[PDB]
Amino acid sequence: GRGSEDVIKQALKRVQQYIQQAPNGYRDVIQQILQTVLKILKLMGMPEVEAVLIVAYVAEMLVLAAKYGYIDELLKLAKEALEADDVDKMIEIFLKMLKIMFLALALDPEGLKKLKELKKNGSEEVRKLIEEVIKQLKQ
Amino acid sequence: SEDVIKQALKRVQQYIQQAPNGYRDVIQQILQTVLKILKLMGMPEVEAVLIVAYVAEMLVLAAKYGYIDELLKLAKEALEADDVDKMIEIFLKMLKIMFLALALDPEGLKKLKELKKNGSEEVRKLIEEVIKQLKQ
Repeated sequence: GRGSEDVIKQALKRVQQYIQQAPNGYRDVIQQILQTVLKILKLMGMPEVEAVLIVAYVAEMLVLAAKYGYIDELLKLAKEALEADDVDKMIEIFLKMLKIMFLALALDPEGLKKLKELKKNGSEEVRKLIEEVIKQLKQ
Repeated sequence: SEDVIKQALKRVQQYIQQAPNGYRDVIQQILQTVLKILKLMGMPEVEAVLIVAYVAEMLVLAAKYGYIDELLKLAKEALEADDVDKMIEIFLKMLKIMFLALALDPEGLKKLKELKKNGSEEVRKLIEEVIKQLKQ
């Protein structure tokens, strides 16, 4: 492949395209949200390539889910996740947002198209997981 | 260094080489076929390799708490599932275990607690987006 800068450039260009596709008037606060989230993920000690790819993949799934009307529900859960009581309640709502984004990927005709190939192509994968699950049982 | 694919595959291989030798070859085969599947999903090769290395990191941490047996059975059940919806439900169960291993990790929970106290900056901007959306 290429360098870390090439991955970050391509992914951040993808994110910027997602922000340009939002109604003007939201792009300012959306630009601010991208800045602090990247800052927060940087203070996590997480490598910048991992954080940028997480941001880019979530942003792509936020755009797809917004096209099917789920942006209102996702923003509501994002508020509850950050205002929750403890850490364990945050992840619970985090996994709830991830579910809606994943099901919106299944509602997308092209996303369901590729999600079915992910299911079929896994045929060679089940046997190997079965093969070593059997080996782990003997251990 | 200039090639993150070289860096990621070096990280992935060191996980496989340190695994019990009885599973070495079967893990290598799983690695090659998973990379074949991700490329078929329209994912760039540089991102597919990176996406295989970061998940392998979480698999190593979750295996330290005895969760590798559950994750493999969930992976088998998700692939042999009936519909796409059920496969997504089982995949979310795998993600629940991933987040649980991060919370059980000492440094992971420390940084996870940093979010419950650094989220305040992110709420005020998304509430601004919420208020602007409730207008329309």
